[PDB]
Amino acid sequence: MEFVAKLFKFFKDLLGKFLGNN
Repeated sequence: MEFVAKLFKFFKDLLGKFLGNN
């Protein structure tokens, strides 16, 4: 499920670009 993991990681990183990574 590496493809699905990469999808979630991409959107988490996008969220972090506006809201931080905490």
